[PDB]
Amino acid sequence: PGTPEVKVASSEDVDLPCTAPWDPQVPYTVSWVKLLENERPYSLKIRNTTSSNSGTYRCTLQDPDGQRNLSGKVILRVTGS
Repeated sequence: PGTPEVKVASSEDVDLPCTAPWDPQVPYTVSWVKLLENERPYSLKIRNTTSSNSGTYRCTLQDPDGQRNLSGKVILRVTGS
């Protein structure tokens, strides 16, 4: 709900986008998780996608000052065969 979706054919690579609303000119570090229960900054590369890669992912951008972070979610649906 309100979460964007990426569809990719199986065995293709995908660069999953970081949907955190980040600040320009801040040198973030990025950390990605899968929630179980390319010129775009901070994307997650997933090579040779398979059906099991489908799911909801969360990016978290950490401010270098260590006092702030920002997170956004994206859904991946793998649909080739």
